[PDB]
Amino acid sequence: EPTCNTPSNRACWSDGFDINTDYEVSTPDTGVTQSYVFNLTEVDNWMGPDGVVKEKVMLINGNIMGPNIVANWGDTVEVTVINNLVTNGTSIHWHGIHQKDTNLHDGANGVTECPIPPKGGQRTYRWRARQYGTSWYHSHFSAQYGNGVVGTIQINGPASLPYDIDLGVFPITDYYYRAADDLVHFTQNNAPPFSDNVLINGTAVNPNTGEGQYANVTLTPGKRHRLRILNTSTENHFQVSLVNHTMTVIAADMVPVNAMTVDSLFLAVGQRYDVVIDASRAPDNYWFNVTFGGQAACGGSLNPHPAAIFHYAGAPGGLPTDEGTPPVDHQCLDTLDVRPVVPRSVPVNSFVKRPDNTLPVALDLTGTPLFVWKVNGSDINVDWGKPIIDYILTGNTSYPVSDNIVQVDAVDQWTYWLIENDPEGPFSLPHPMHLHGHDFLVLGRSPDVPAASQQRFVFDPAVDLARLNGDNPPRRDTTMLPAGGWLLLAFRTDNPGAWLFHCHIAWHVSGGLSVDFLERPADLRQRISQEDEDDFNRVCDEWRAYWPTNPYPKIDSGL
Ligand SMILES: *[C@@H]1O[C@H](CO)[C@@H](O[C@@H]2O[C@H](CO)[C@@H](O[C@@H]3O[C@H](CO[C@H]4O[C@H](CO[C@@H]5O[C@H](CO)[C@@H](O)[C@H](O)[C@@H]5O)[C@@H](O)[C@H](O[C@H]5O[C@H](CO)[C@@H](O)[C@H](O)[C@@H]5O)[C@@H]4O)[C@@H](O)[C@H](O[C@H]4O[C@H](CO)[C@@H](O)[C@H](O)[C@@H]4O)[C@@H]3O)[C@H](O)[C@H]2NC(C)=O)[C@H](O)[C@H]1NC(C)=O
Ligand SMILES: *[C@@H]1O[C@H](CO)[C@@H](O[C@@H]2O[C@H](CO)[C@@H](O[C@@H]3O[C@H](CO)[C@@H](O)[C@H](O[C@H]4O[C@H](CO)[C@@H](O)[C@H](O)[C@@H]4O[C@H]4O[C@H](CO)[C@@H](O)[C@H](O)[C@@H]4O)[C@@H]3O)[C@H](O)[C@H]2NC(C)=O)[C@H](O)[C@H]1NC(C)=O
Ligand SMILES: *[C@@H]1O[C@H](CO)[C@@H](O[C@@H]2O[C@H](CO)[C@@H](O[C@@H]3O[C@H](CO)[C@@H](O)[C@H](O)[C@@H]3O)[C@H](O)[C@H]2NC(C)=O)[C@H](O)[C@H]1NC(C)=O
Ligand SMILES: *[C@@H]1O[C@H](CO)[C@@H](O[C@@H]2O[C@H](CO)[C@@H](O)[C@H](O)[C@H]2NC(C)=O)[C@H](O)[C@H]1NC(C)=O
Ligand SMILES: *[C@@H]1O[C@H](CO)[C@@H](O[C@@H]2O[C@H](CO)[C@@H](O)[C@H](O)[C@H]2NC(C)=O)[C@H](O)[C@H]1NC(C)=O
Ligand SMILES: *[C@@H]1O[C@H](CO)[C@@H](O)[C@H](O)[C@H]1NC(C)=O
Ligand SMILES: *[C@@H]1O[C@H](CO)[C@@H](O)[C@H](O)[C@H]1NC(C)=O
Ligand SMILES: [Cl-]
Ligand SMILES: [Cu+2]
Ligand SMILES: [Cu+2]
Ligand SMILES: [Cu+2]
Ligand SMILES: [Cu+2]
Repeated sequence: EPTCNTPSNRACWSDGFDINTDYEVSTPDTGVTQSYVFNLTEVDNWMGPDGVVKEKVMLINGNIMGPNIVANWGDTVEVTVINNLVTNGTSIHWHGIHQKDTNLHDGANGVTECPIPPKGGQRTYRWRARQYGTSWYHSHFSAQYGNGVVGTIQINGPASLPYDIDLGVFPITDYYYRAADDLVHFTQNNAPPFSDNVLINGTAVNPNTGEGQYANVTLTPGKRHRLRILNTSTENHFQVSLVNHTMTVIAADMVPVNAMTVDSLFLAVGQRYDVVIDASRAPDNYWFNVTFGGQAACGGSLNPHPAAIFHYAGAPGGLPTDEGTPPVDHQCLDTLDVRPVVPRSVPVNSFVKRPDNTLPVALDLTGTPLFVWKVNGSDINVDWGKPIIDYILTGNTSYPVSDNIVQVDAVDQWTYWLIENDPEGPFSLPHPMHLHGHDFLVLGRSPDVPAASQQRFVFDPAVDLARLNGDNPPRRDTTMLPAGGWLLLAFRTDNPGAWLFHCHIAWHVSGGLSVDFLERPADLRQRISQEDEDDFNRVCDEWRAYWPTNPYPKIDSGL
């Protein structure tokens, strides 16, 4: 753990480990393990934080969110998940945790494991904390995490800027009264709805009844505070800001970045931002605002002004008085100005669009249901009863077309992927793309234009090769795919396994927007221990025995 990490020197951690250490290839071994136990229950007619009683929710240990995972850079995190839901199977994915050589602990049901059966099923996840920062976890059993199976992850380590207080996690999520399975069914033939409310750190005031309450953050006058903001929504994409205050980003997702002071921030579904706010203003109460932009192209809420209160220690304690000015419209796009502390460099002068490096996203309105998302001609649909890893363990290469298997044999090399966002269809929407097992490099994207303008673009070397940047570009696990445009990413094949690459909007991945990167399959088998294998077969045997008795059918892709 830490020894030299002080308020005025956060760059220091322990001998041989600091903010400049390449955390991707060097990990401190503390020999320490942090354990947790997740009890999943299905609660009917549960009263929410704003006053409304939801029809049904799924909770980890009876709370709106699971427990905050907390550990030090280099420790081992272990979580026993006991599934006490009535019918649903379940899987907990650790969003942001690359799972280096531990693919079978990724929590991607139908891909790296069968779901943990209901009514008592259990399985223990175990992974090493090889990266420090802020992340989160959630179910991957369809849109289940929309009912409550979600929580945060805080792995301590160095920082690119000194600060006095670490305020901790600050999850911002959209909140719907209807249940995930109902919304999934609804979104298969209807446009997605606005969120009934937006929760800031678990709470919110009902805009109709006045019930509920504002999240209350207390700043220590004169001190610099670290705030870890996350967006754990199923659809809503946010914009945040603090009246009369700026924010200095020091981390994008779980990647530390050079200090970048901003006025507001756009956070896509699944993104995080570690910021340092300085209590240098007059003691008072200020509004922390959540606003939307991009003309509803990436979300909207029925609560016109979701917000929290930042109270200065010592000032009166009422509601803030200054409503402030609306932040700039970020047009459903994240900033590409972030520069990671630990650099990366990849050539882009030699890129060339090809069928095997291009992933065309399309919306198919000709079949059933109405809204079906496809990538390279197919809507993904995994088999909960026979994940891809089972094929790997049985020398079976007959992968069904539905699994959208994109095999990458390259050994520890940079791979380039151009994702095209339905440039030829009726209409295109912004899509937050996310990759399991790695942090990709955002080499570039189509020109920034209003998200609703419906302008289209198609990669054109004559103009775009000049727009690409491979000189330490933003590195992270989630970034925005411009509406009607394209996006060029890159990730190094340093981690054998089956990795999902999907859109994090629940409604979409559910509808099929996803592929499965089968990375270095030949090296994969040799690296799966007898234990992960046996337990894999164990959980799969229990799930296969259960399924036939399930009273419900699988309605979507299962992801
Ligand atoms: C994991 O665990 C989950 C929790 O139990 C579980 O979810 C439940 O799944 C079951 C089965 O899939 C669901 O029940 C089915 O729901 C079907 C759809 O009903 C809902 O939508 C109706 C219309 O909504 C849309 O409307 C637009 C237009 O406006 C259309 O374009 C769109 O296509 C949709 O039609 C709506 O009328 C329903 O309202 C009722 O239910 C809701 C939710 O319970 C409630 O709030 C309302 O007040 C009202 O009671 C729903 O919103 C429905 O078609 C099914 O019924 C048909 O099929 C059965 C069997 O085939 C047949 O007997 C019937 O006669 C009928 O033909 C059925 O009711 C249930 O809603 C889910 N519960 C929740 C809370 O999410 C998961 O299934 C489980 N996962 C797995 C894999 O096990
Ligand atoms: C950050 O979050 C906080 C907390 O949620 C936000 O604070 C709220 O801010 C809104 C203002 O947008 C405020 O609502 C007003 O309350 C007044 C109470 O009397 C109303 O008079 C006022 O109504 C007018 O504005 C509405 C638009 O919001 C119109 O729909 C309505 O028709 C009214 O319009 C009149 O005035 C305009 C110009 O002034 C004129 O053109 C029209 O013809 C008409 O005459 C609002 O309802 C809440 O009271 C605030 N909540 C609290 C507890 O303070 C804050 O806005 C957020 N800040 C940012 C930057 O997002
Ligand atoms: C948000 O949380 C903060 C932190 O607890 C709350 O601040 C506290 O507010 C109360 C009053 O609202 C303060 O107490 C008051 O102090 C005055 C001065 O001594 C006294 O005259 C009053 O009778 C009362 O005791 C308290 O000091 C203050 N805490 C600090 C250290 O700032 C705030 O009220 C919360 N806001 C909301 C909307 O709930
Ligand atoms: C998308 O699917 C197409 C099949 O239609 C794949 O394209 C083929 O790729 C192989 C290997 O590079 C080539 O030999 C064929 O000539 C390609 N066919 C076409 C359409 O020209 C493509 O690889 C898939 N893309 C991804 C990344 O999965
Ligand atoms: C490889 O995996 C496939 C799954 O895609 C297996 O195919 C199934 O085999 C059973 C027979 O035991 C049939 O009842 C199913 O209908 C088959 N489904 C498909 C998709 O064909 C296959 O048996 C496995 N065997 C290999 C190739 O090793
Ligand atoms: C989970 O919690 C519920 C109630 O909170 C309890 O009934 C059940 O026995 C618990 N399951 C386990 C094994 O923890
Ligand atoms: C979020 O809420 C928890 C308890 O509900 C609190 O301990 C934490 O400090 C809050 N986050 C911040 C930084 O306000
Ligand atoms: Cl991930
Ligand atoms: Cu995620
Ligand atoms: Cu993930
Ligand atoms: Cu999407
Ligand atoms: Cu995922």
